[PDB]
Amino acid sequence: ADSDINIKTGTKTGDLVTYDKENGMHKKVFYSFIDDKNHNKKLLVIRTKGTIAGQYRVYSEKSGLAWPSAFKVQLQLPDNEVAQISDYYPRNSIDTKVQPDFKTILESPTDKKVGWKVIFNNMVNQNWGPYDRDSWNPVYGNQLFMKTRNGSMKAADNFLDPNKASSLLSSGFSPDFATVITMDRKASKQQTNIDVIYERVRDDYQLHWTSTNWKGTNTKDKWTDRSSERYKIDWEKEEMTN
Amino acid sequence: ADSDINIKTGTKTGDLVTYDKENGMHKKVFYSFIDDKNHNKKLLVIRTKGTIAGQYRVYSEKSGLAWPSAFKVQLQLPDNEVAQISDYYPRNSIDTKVQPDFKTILESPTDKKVGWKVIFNNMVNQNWGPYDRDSWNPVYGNQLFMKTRNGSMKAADNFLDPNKASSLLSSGFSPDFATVITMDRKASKQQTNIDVIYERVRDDYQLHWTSTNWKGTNTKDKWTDRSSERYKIDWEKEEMTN
Amino acid sequence: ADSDINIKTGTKTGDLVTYDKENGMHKKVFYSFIDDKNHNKKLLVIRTKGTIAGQYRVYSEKSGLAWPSAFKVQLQLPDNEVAQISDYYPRNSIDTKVQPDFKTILESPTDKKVGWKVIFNNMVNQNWGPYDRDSWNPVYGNQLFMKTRNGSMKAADNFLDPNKASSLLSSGFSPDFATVITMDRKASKQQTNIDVIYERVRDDYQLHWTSTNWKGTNTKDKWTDRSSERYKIDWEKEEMTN
Amino acid sequence: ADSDINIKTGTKTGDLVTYDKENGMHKKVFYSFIDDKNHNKKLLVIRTKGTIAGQYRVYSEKSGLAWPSAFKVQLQLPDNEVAQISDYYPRNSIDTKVQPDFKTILESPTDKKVGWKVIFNNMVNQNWGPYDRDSWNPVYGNQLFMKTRNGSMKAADNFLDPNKASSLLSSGFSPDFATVITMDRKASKQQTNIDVIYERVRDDYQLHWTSTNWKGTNTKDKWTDRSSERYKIDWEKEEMTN
Amino acid sequence: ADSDINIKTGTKTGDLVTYDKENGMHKKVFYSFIDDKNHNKKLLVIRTKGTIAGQYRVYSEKSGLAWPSAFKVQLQLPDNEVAQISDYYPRNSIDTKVQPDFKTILESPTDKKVGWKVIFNNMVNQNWGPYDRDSWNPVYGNQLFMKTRNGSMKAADNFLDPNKASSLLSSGFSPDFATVITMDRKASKQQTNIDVIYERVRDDYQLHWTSTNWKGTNTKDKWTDRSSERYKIDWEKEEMTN
Amino acid sequence: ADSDINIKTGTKTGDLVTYDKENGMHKKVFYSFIDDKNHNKKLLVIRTKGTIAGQYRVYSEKSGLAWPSAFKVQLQLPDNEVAQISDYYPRNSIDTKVQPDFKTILESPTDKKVGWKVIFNNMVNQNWGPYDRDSWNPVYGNQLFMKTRNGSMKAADNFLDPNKASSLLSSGFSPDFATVITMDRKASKQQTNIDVIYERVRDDYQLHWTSTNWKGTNTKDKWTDRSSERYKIDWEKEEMTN
Amino acid sequence: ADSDINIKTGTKTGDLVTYDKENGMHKKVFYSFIDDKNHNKKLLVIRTKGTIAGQYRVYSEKSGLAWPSAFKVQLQLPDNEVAQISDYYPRNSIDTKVQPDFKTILESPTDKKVGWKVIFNNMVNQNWGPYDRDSWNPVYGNQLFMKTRNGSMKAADNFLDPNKASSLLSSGFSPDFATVITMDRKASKQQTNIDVIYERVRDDYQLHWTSTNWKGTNTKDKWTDRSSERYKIDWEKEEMTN
Repeated sequence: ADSDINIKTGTKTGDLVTYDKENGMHKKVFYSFIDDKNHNKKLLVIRTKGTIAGQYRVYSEKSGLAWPSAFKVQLQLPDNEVAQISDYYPRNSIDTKVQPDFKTILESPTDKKVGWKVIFNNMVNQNWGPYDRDSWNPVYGNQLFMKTRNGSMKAADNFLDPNKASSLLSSGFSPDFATVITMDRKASKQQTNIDVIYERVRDDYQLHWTSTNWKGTNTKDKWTDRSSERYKIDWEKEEMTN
Repeated sequence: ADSDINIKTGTKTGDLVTYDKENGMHKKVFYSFIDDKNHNKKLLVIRTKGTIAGQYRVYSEKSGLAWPSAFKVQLQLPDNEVAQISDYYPRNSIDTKVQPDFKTILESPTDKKVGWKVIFNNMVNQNWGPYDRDSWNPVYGNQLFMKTRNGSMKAADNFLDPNKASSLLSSGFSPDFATVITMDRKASKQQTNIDVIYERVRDDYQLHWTSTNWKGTNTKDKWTDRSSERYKIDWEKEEMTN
Repeated sequence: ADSDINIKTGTKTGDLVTYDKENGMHKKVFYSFIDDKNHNKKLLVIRTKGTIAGQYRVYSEKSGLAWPSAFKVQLQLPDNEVAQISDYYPRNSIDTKVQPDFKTILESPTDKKVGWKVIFNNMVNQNWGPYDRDSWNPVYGNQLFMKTRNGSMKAADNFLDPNKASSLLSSGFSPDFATVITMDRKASKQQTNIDVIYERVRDDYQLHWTSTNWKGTNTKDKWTDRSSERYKIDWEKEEMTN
Repeated sequence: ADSDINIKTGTKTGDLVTYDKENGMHKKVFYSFIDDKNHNKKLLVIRTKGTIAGQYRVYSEKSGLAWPSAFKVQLQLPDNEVAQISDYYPRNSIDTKVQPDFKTILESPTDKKVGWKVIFNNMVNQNWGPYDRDSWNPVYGNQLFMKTRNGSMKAADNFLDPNKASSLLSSGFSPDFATVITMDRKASKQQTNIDVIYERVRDDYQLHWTSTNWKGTNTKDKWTDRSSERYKIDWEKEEMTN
Repeated sequence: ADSDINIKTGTKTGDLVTYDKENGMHKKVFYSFIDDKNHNKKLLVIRTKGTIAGQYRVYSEKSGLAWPSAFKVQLQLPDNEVAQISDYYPRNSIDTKVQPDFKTILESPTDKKVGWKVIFNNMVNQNWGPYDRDSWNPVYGNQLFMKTRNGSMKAADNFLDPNKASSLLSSGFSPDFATVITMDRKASKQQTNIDVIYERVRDDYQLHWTSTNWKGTNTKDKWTDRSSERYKIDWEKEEMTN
Repeated sequence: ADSDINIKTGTKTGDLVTYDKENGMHKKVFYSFIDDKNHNKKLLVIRTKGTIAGQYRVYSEKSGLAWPSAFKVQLQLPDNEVAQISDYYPRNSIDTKVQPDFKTILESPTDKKVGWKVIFNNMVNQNWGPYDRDSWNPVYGNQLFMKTRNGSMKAADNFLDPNKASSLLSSGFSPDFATVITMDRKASKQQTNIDVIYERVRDDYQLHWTSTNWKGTNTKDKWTDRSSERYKIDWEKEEMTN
Repeated sequence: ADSDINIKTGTKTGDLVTYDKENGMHKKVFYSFIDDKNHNKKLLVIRTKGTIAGQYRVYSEKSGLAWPSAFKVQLQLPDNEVAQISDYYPRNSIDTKVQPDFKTILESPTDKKVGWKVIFNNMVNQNWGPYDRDSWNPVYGNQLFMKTRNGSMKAADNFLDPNKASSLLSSGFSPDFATVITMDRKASKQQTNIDVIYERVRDDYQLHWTSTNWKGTNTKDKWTDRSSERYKIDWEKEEMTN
């Protein structure tokens, strides 16, 4: 810190939004242009705010339930242009020594690519061992959504209550993430292009009655809504658009 | 966070009231603006403050118990208007790892409807287990309001006192929630419209005696005092008026 | 919250006193007017402060023991006037997971009625057991005020000292509560009445010695020294009178 | 609170001193005013900071052992005067769930009389449990001041070291409390009087020897070296005068 | 603590980026100055955010597994220049008594070089023993990467899930460390140089089946992506441009 | 807590040192003055920081070990003067029940005398029990300064490590304590005098080889190295000097 | 704090560096002169910053292992000069009852000698037991760098890896301490010298071999490569030249 190293104190906005219907995945960005001209480059923080609904839906009617395996959100840009990607508040941090049920990873961010993976880490239901996005339990398969042990009603009805499950699976997950874009200032022309994906890595989960002690089977990333969204970031005017 | 990105740091109010005599629900909102020449557009903030009384009463002479299963508030709007919905604090925070008695949810918010279900999760009754909203037991059924085990007086007098139960069941739960909606600044037209379907998802607790041990039963959604009170937002005047 | 919403801005005073000799009812209403032109209303913060004396005493000698069952403050208001009860702290907060002795509840309120009940939710006597008011331990009835199990003097001189008991019951409880009232500013007539009833639920306790191993009973709600009061709110004069 | 009610804000000194020889206790007060056009009335603060030397002394040579049972500070005023006691900190607060060894209560304060008794709730001697002023060990009586169990010298020397005992007993307790008194400013007459009490309610613990296994005996509140000191505060001149 | 020393408290930016396609590690620095007539000289802060992808990737197809072991970002300057390294953070600090997975260290810093090592103190796999970077389980070898202690598919498929491992093994680790230098002001000559050797000392892990239980083998420092980068800090013009 | 009482808030320096060569006594005082147009009298602060050598040393070799039984500090003034002693930050605060090695005390401060007792409440030797200023371990005497169970060399060398023992013991202790003097401003006379004592109440601890294990004996308070310094304070010119 | 004494908190710069080759000690100082005429004298505070390398180096091939036994950095001035030593942030604080590995005590100080010894009070090797600077075991001797309880490779190769040992041993320790000096203002002559004697108390750890369990030995303070330094503190010009 500044005091820790004897440093004394060295050290215009807008709120875009959109939404996808067939997929069902909300979107938003909040940008800032504090206009201190004394800084080298224009700084822009892309708050990935939105709502990727849980889509915790029983599509198959045996009965299959589609659930969110990954709210992967990532910013990618073409090669020809001149800008670069610099920073991101959500960072893979040294896991010191709790096991949170969703692990906010950041894909290995190669220059011009920063991608978070809001993964479904080990989650506890009905007071037993937990299970993650790739939860595959030799007895209950993906043991995400078994309402009880000894159910008696219809299989399609006999799904873990969306209320009892982790609140992200039922409603969805709102990303609280940020990353930034930078380059030298004095270049003649400034513009980039982005490719957002809000990949709700959909995960088909066929729940079926096999015999006596219930059993689960799951298929990883069986579907997906790589709802590839493109934003149009207008850096000169200090506005962000699509 | 803000320091983690090494940024220097840089990125009119009123009130309302109304009550329902039949259903007994108090409703309020509060707003605030800034005249920020740097910010893009106008922002209005909706606080859901109010009092959805539990009406924890023995209406029917087991007892039928009109208790609030899940107060729910939804700020829903017609499609035709040009508005859009942005932020919904509180969000479903990553279930991080505590079992709160009312686990608030942000039901899967489409771009147009965002609605919490501040549901009734576990409640400890007379030094025993969780007993969530849909708490339902083979023998004792739901277990919200079991005054005691070995009662001896009239059953109508044998219902858990509101004082000992969760303080929300007795006297309701004041919603402490908020959200905001957005739109471009340079649009000619302004008008919007709200729904605010205040809900009190009533539910029943029937303690029926077997002659060997008490039981319970739950008639979920036996009523719903969903006193839908659509609100009116007066945006240009920088006022909110019902 | 406000940062989670990304906004940086959060979205004339006095005092009074009065006493009652018969029942010792002190009242204090330190108040505030914000002289804010950005606000379209007036606030009257009601510091619910006073001396609701414990009156822990052996009123009659066996010897009956009067003590505070439930301190309450009900800021009741006449209906004809146009005022309305907007907000209030404390609130019935979501139970989370501690069992405090005095459970500050907010009785089922309405536009006109807001009632706290500062109920007695337990105490430990001689380092054994959480004994509350609604606690009826037929072996000891309400276990509030027994100094020791094996007394040997006159019964009247064997009741729990005002010191060892929970300091609230005997020395008295001081309320720390508030509730706000609001109404539109453009009202033609500026005046509304009020009726705040300070009410302590004194509880009879005919503590008597039963000759085998001490056994008590607790007759609830014998005496209730309900004390009213009025404050005239002169909004036109920007003051509150009486 | 204030923010919880959705509001931002809205709401000349002296250092007296005095002491007494025979009783041996130190005394002092502090105050402060304000000048607000917005506020109505006038406020004042009285802090009872001082030093009441516990007199942990072997008064008689068994050897009679004087010690401070009940430190107290109590402010009382004549009736005919027009003033009233408004506020006071600390307050008898709600027990939650620790047993502090020197408890502080606020005896039932009439509008005129307010008093604390900073009670000796316990102390641990050689790590064998808690014992208050009204401690009565059936074998060690009030077992505040036994140095050990197996002494061998003159009994006048086998008394607890002030060092090991609670730091208040050895050298007294300094009150850190305060009260408040208020009145309307537009009064023709502006005078009152006070009666402080620094009643170091001592307690004879004449500690003898019973010749089988040391046995302790106490006589509660034998004397009181209650200075009963009477103060007079120079209210009118915006000062306090000795 | 300035208060502990008894004294009342008392006492231009930019950014860059560059990427390597073969090795693939992002780089970054951020600086600050004050025009302080109280400080004798200027200061720099060299933040080393960057990003070093882990390359937790199967190199040999048994099947080899390249992965990052220690991100030893170090900074060093030519001897001839008048520069000398003054301060740095983090500092090797006293370890009280937690074993954080990555034990960041500052290599023995001579006055010319200050080099941090981001080693893996220990990582936890499938809820059993911890496993350091230079961990060597004589049977399970290094233990950073084992999808299961009992697998059945192709060996290349049976390597630890990158998501399950520490979020720094799979997606790499971006250091948050910094250091500074401080040169006299009166000097006639004002330039220096730097060499920053970003490091990814990629270590191998091999699970070679022994026919009785899985057995692991590792080759310390089998490679290194010593990007061996070389920066050119433009000290003179109150920038860091290159 | 003035905020707890509903009010907003509870609304020339130097230094000296002089050394005692024989006793190794380092002594300091710090002061602060303010010209407040609101306070009634004058203010000053006396902070006895100083520093007291340990004197862990074999002055004579059982073997004598003159360790600091009691760092003590006590300002004292002549009787005739008009001054009085009022305030002091360190206090015999309620031991809110946890056994510090040095429990600092404030000896019963008369109006004239305020005296602290920085005493040895305990410390641990080779991972065993606590032992205080009067640690009278009938086995090891003062169990403070005893090396080990079975030292075999010349026991003039077998003495507890001055490093392992509590750091206050060998390397000395520095008081961090303060007190204050108060008087009216209207008096014609402006004088005061002091009588400091820094009695590092020395001790003697001497192990004793009785038969097989070790036995100890300590001649408490054998030397009181009373560095009885007679400080002088020049109040009128707002300076302390002597 | 100041509030407890009832007070409203009424209480040119530069930097250096240098280094040595053979022993490898990096030394410097940060200082601040407050430009306030208010303080009686000139304020100068010395921070002992720098890195005294570990020299955790196997010089001889057991293995003679010279390690930092204590970074006993001192500070002393010529007697003839007139200045005095007063204050220092890191004290031998009351060890206020956890035992850390390094304890940075402050030697018994004087008006001329004030020196810490950052000793190796403890450390944990491979999770079997504690081991200190005086770590000696009749078998394992010291246990700073016993890599294992058994190794099959060459002893010069068999010695704890620097990474696993406490980060201070391998790389080195950087003092973060400070110290103060004092002298009156009115003095005619205005200069003084200083003798900063940095230090690295080297110490040897050797692992002897008994052929059943390895043995260890330690040679105390074989080297004390006590580098020296005599800062030329130019107080008047407000610079610590060198």
